[PDB]
Amino acid sequence: SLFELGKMILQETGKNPAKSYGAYGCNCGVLGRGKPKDATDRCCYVHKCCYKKLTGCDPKKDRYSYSWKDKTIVCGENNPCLKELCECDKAVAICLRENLGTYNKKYRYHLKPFCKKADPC
Amino acid sequence: SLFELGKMILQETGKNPAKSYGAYGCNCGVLGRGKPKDATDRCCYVHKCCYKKLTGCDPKKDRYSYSWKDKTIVCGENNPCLKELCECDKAVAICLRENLGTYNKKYRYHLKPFCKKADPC
Ligand SMILES: *CC(=O)c1ccc(Br)cc1
Ligand SMILES: *CC(=O)c1ccc(Br)cc1
Repeated sequence: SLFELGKMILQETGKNPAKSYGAYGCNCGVLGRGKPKDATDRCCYVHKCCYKKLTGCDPKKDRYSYSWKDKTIVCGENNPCLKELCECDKAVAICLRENLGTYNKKYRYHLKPFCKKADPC
Repeated sequence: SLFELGKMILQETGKNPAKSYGAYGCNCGVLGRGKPKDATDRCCYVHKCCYKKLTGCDPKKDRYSYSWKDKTIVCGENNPCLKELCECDKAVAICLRENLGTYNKKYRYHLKPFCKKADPC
């Protein structure tokens, strides 16, 4: 769920997830995708594409188990959808961390209506 | 959709919707409801309760027509769900404006996991 995702983002990036990523660029936050503004945004694009594989679980609402081991996100439960979900979330958290170097506050509450239409995943 | 909702919030409050309300308190923003932190939050609680009446339209994704007339949000189309949706959104925008006086930045990215469970609507 968004709870695990936010926690993962906090764990990897050390940033308040909602503040830093709740509305960033064309892909981080609500609704769907848009042409990415930058690498951080592209993380979120990839992450929304990743969500497309999920069957039977709701990426926003459904909790799943993961733990922090050796300062790594370690997805737990074998429930195929929840595990895929967990891995999507882990990946975006890692990706956002990796791209902190180009994080741009100007995209924080980027006007999503002006985003260019996303390519198919 | 969130586009119309955000626009309404901007029109009424003059605030960047994502920044001011995208994650505020226990009810403004993602997921569901929680015991409101304050009046602004309660607007959002009421607004998520309002969404519960919607059948056949997606409150996040579905566009609808409204206009700004006499500095009032005026919901257009007769499609029953979309009109209800529009009115829910109009109401929360008005409500958020009305409660700007107690808007508290401390709730902006309130830790939603610690929210108390919402009462039934
Ligand atoms: C999936 C992803 O990276 C994302 C980021 C922010 C919000 Br909000 C929702 C989803
Ligand atoms: C419904 C409502 O007031 C609300 C506010 C912020 C976000 Br984000 C979603 C919905």
